[PDB]
Amino acid sequence: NEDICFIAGIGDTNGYGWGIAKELSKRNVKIIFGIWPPVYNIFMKNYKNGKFDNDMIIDKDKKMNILDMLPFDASFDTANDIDEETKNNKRYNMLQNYTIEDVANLIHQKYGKINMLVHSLANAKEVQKDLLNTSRKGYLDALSKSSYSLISLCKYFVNIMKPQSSIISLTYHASQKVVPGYGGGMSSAKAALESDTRVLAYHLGRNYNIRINTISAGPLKSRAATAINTFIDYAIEYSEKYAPLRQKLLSTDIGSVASFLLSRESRAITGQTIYVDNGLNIMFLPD
Amino acid sequence: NEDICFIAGIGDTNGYGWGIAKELSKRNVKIIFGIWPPVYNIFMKNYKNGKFDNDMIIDKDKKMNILDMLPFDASFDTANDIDEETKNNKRYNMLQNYTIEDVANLIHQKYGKINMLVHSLANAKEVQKDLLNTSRKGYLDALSKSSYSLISLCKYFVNIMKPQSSIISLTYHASQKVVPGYGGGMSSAKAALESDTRVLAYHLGRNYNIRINTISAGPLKSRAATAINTFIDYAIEYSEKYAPLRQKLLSTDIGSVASFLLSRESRAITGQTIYVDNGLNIMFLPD
Amino acid sequence: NEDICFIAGIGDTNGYGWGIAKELSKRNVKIIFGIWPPVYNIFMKNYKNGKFDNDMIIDKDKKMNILDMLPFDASFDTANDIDEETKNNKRYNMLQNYTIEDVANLIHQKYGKINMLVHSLANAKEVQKDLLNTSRKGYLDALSKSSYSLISLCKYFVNIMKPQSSIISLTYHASQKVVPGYGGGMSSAKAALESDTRVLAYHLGRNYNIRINTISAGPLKSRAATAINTFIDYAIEYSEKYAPLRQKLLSTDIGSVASFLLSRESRAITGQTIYVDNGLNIMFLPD
Amino acid sequence: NEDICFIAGIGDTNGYGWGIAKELSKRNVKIIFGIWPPVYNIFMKNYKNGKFDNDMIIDKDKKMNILDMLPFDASFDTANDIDEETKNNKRYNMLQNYTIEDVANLIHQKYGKINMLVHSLANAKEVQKDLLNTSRKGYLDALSKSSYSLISLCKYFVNIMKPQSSIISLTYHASQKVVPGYGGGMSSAKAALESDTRVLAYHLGRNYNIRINTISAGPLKSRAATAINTFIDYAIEYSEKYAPLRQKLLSTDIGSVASFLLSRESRAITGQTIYVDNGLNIMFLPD
Ligand SMILES: NC(=O)c1ccc[n+]([C@@H]2O[C@H](COP(=O)([O-])OP(=O)(O)OC[C@H]3O[C@@H](n4cnc5c(N)ncnc54)[C@H](O)[C@@H]3O)[C@@H](O)[C@H]2O)c1
Ligand SMILES: NC(=O)c1ccc[n+]([C@@H]2O[C@H](COP(=O)([O-])OP(=O)(O)OC[C@H]3O[C@@H](n4cnc5c(N)ncnc54)[C@H](O)[C@@H]3O)[C@@H](O)[C@H]2O)c1
Ligand SMILES: NC(=O)c1ccc[n+]([C@@H]2O[C@H](COP(=O)([O-])OP(=O)(O)OC[C@H]3O[C@@H](n4cnc5c(N)ncnc54)[C@H](O)[C@@H]3O)[C@@H](O)[C@H]2O)c1
Ligand SMILES: NC(=O)c1ccc[n+]([C@@H]2O[C@H](COP(=O)([O-])OP(=O)(O)OC[C@H]3O[C@@H](n4cnc5c(N)ncnc54)[C@H](O)[C@@H]3O)[C@@H](O)[C@H]2O)c1
Ligand SMILES: O=Cc1ccc(Oc2ccccc2)c(O)c1
Ligand SMILES: O=Cc1ccc(Oc2ccccc2)c(O)c1
Ligand SMILES: O=Cc1ccc(Oc2ccccc2)c(O)c1
Ligand SMILES: O=Cc1ccc(Oc2ccccc2)c(O)c1
Repeated sequence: NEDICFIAGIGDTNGYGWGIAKELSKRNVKIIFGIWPPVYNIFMKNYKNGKFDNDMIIDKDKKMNILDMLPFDASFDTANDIDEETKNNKRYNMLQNYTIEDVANLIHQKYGKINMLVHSLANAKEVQKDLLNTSRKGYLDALSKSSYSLISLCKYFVNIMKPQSSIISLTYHASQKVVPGYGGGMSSAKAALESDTRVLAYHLGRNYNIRINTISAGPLKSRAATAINTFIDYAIEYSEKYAPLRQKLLSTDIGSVASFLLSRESRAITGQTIYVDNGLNIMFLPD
Repeated sequence: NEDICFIAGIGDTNGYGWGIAKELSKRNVKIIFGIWPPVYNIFMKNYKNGKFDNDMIIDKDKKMNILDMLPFDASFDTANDIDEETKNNKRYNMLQNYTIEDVANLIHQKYGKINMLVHSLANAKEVQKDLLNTSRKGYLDALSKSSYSLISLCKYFVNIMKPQSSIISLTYHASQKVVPGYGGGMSSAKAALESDTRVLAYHLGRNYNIRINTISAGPLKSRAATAINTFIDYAIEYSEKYAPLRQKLLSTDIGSVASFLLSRESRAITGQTIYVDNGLNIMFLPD
Repeated sequence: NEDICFIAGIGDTNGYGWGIAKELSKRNVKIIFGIWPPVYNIFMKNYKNGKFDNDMIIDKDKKMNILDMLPFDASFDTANDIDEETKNNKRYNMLQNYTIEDVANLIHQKYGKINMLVHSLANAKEVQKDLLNTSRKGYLDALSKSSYSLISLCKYFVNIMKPQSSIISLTYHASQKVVPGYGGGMSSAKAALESDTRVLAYHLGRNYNIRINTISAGPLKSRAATAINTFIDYAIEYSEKYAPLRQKLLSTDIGSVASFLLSRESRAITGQTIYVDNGLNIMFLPD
Repeated sequence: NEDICFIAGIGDTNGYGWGIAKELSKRNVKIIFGIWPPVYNIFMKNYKNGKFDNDMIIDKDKKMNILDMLPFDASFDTANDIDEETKNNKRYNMLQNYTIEDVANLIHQKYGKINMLVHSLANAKEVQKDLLNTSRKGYLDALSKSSYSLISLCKYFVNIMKPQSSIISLTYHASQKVVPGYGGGMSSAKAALESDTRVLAYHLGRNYNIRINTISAGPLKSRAATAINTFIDYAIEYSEKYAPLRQKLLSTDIGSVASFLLSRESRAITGQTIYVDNGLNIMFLPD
């Protein structure tokens, strides 16, 4: 009924960004994707070649309602931030207005004010290297894209939101307890994301009456998951064997939580980490 | 269709039990009230004389679908647990089948298996007495009636519940952080309840595919809350000034979260303490 | 000079009570044993016949400074709490002043005020029964003897303790995370104990300038531990393979931390759960 | 007895680095300071002009034993990392071998292997700006100097340590609960430090048998504390009024904890956050 959500960080339909997009369509929210420049063109190709038709079907006679699809790179806050190499690059040269600020500006100009923000991107150049052999550049690159991205997104997008808006992002338990293969300081990144959620909760709550929470999802065989080193195959088999609920976790599991988290229905919740993981986090010794 | 919920711990319309009842009605769920015999007769007259008429009111013209209302005492697991005095006591003499087991059976015989369970009750003889000054009897009292009852409610009610059912209870932050005024061992009962929710999610999740969670509610001006001597006004005045969301917290705010948690929509959440308190728990220092 | 410590919960030399006793001796602290009457006479013979001779041995030639050894039952707060059967029971008939209050007074009359208190005891009638299958009696039993005793030990022992004294107890991670095998409501008692340590730090810190903390010990092969049916071998084999510190965890490892926490050296620590388990709690997935 | 500790991040004697250095001298550990380049020369001047004589006195006839005092900038891992501006700068031109790697190399060459590491530096260019108006550069600068510094320090210094060595760093509660004035992403930085401690604990434990923990200190009117915006004056008055223990927290309070944390006496502790804050963290509602 004139609800519009922006989802940062889709590349295909095997991630949580898709799951979140499915479920929100059930509540008749219009969807706008933010797609990372280097995969935008291919994503666009697949969409037009119908690769995703099936994944867009919902309930009885309802389709997913994609208002727009835009290039978006969470590396850059303004135009002033893009370096000579990136600008010059084959992926980027063909596109424009993909910075955090340019995307707020562009959405707002095309469609007016929105009321739903989702952060659903992570990126860590050295993810495959354990924390101890992670370099300074790789650590900060991880923090920049995976965590600072959240603050920037909030900082530009509050302007174009209505009061009583909601914002989520996705996190992982590795921030609280040691996950051996989750390297490159994605642990570190997730650590800070959760803490920033509490801090943003305070500022966004008192100064605009906008809520923010994060969802701590169990494992899901996504594009990004397979970039780690298998690891994600072990995480899935372990989860389905030792979690208090022995069923397959689905992107739409997280999706529905996000939708309730994004609705008036959770008015009294903010600054929280909510686990959507079939209860895995509560276990100590595997039985 | 056929979503029946048993709510244990209703005494009036000023409580969280009522907020839950209301919000659950909006979803077209059938409700069954479980009412402590010390207040059961006075609840019935009040109701029959339509004194809750204005509080049964939902949305535009819609009323509350209360299926049945049953005397219920969370102290007694089965008919044999009942001591001679209580069976003979003025307010118990006239009443039948009010133990945890008889209530479970009666619900089954009368209505068949259900799919939702709310634990919404607490008791402590020595609530006015700070923990150090609490006698062994008072402690155990508080533990028995506020913490053990949930365990039992589970034991007897899994029998009459469908797989994929959901169970919630209510807790208070004092379990995690020091709150002067919350005595009797209540903080002890709360800690117990929150840890017991984890262990039960393991059992119920693996053994029956049933979910259990708890809601750490913020302050509400209920009958029970004024029994603390007032502590509650202070705690409300405090939440309304320092929380991120500076807005009155309503029984229905908790209600609608209970609705979510109790529905399929929370499929992948189990064993959790969900905070519904406008974010106060995340604060450290005031301003 | 004049550092006297009362240790509640000693039955043999295979326990944490003994590790604490040993390490405290190295600091030249005077020890007073509090021994459950069901094992008091058998402890005395064993001791007198010098069967603990090799376990009383510290460093190069130094022995254990055991000042006195007293029958003690954490079930009874005062002489009036004692039921006729127990007073008449074979193992209690011969013994005097073994309640929490008489023990406090006797210690004071015999030795004056002390400055250190160890709570090192636990009990649960139904430990073999998983939580869901625990009867109301067993639950309350476990809560009474493992959680309430600490509260009381405080109530009666603050009277005979100097300002700047310190009090510790022992807990187990199962309060925070699900550990199958830990039944009887023990996990409930542990959660209770950890929250009760916070509330008591408030009271004791403001009102008497006395410190209280708890140690979440890792697995140890003690008398009590084999009573769980074995659960303990599994848990040791597990800790030794997956913990960060792959090295046997010894009663004295906990002992020396108890020493630290009990000394002035921990002046600014109160209300905390300190983990001493080679770091196992921080793990999520095995390898 | 041939124990050597390295303390990164002293500038004067009002910080925790001094407190840690005092206490470790009581146990006859030789001390080596790491001093940030821009204050090295002045620090050195004061030392020689005797400004610190009084602050170096310990117990009866013992002085603080400062083995060496070296320039150290946690911004730079190797020689290859220092830029043309810094190299050219007035502070830096007069000094040499101040990178994390060069300091390990230099200590090791002069004095052989050490067994004690302390991390005791924080730095946030935008600390005075709340999280939401913190820029990308300021956020990452905070993370680089305050958190990544820990990993690098461990990464170079393991080489020059003995097995069974210990490492600490200092953190603040703001990582767990909202502290309004603690801006520029020092919250974020502290968040990640605590999470990295658990992760390093795992690698350093399994691969070298070296422990690591962090201490969460209450407020102390230090040089750096006064750089924030007062804020530290409020934090101190609040602490001494509402903490369970109403006494002044001293750098030597933290010091003694560090010393026990750094000794064989805590062999079974790793990967932990330990609160040294007079119990402040346990409170919810101020009484
Ligand atoms: N997949 C899991 O198993 C799992 C478990 C817990 C948490 N999470 C979290 O959920 C989020 C989504 O994960 P996913 O599995 O859906 O991965 P995904 O690959 O499906 O989605 C992440 C997307 O973010 C985009 N992206 C990367 N860098 C970017 C940048 N600099 N600017 C803009 N966009 C960028 C990529 O195009 C990628 O498609 C992640 O942040 C992850 O931390 C995932
Ligand atoms: N009031 C708050 O601010 C607050 C904050 C956090 C959590 N909670 C939780 O909410 C729950 C309900 O509290 P409330 O504030 O709505 O007060 P309430 O009076 O509505 O709830 C207590 C109700 O439980 C019933 N009851 C008491 N003992 C019983 C027994 N032995 N058997 C059956 N029923 C019994 C009484 O009829 C009473 O109506 C409590 O469990 C409390 O832990 C309340
Ligand atoms: N064993 C472990 O692996 C482990 C792990 C974490 C915590 N702990 C804690 O350590 C404590 C001691 O356990 P343990 O493993 O040394 O076994 P233990 O047998 O040494 O300790 C129990 C002792 O308490 C005494 N006791 C029992 N009931 C008593 C009562 N009513 N009054 C007075 N004394 C009584 C018994 O004499 C017995 O010796 C327990 O409280 C437990 O919670 C143990
Ligand atoms: N002071 C408090 O109230 C307080 C409370 C909790 C935690 N802490 C933590 O304790 C630590 C010490 O704090 P403090 O109050 O002693 O401050 P301090 O100023 O006494 O010590 C910090 C020192 O680190 C040095 N430093 C800064 N940037 C550096 C760099 N890039 N490379 C090398 N050295 C650098 C500075 O010279 C400074 O003297 C801090 O990390 C802080 O996060 C402090
Ligand atoms: O299930 C575990 C898991 C899988 C993928 C994740 O996202 C990443 C994005 C980029 C690099 C690394 C991970 C993640 O956060 C957790
Ligand atoms: O706002 C705090 C608060 C108020 C009332 C509560 O219910 C109780 C019912 C009986 C005894 C004690 C508490 C409670 O749990 C928390
Ligand atoms: O290693 C785990 C463990 C083993 C023994 C324990 O002591 C108990 C004493 C009596 C009843 C239950 C437990 C305990 O607390 C934890
Ligand atoms: O007591 C609070 C407090 C004071 C100072 C701190 O260190 C800082 C170092 C550099 C910039 C900002 C803070 C800190 O971490 C916490």
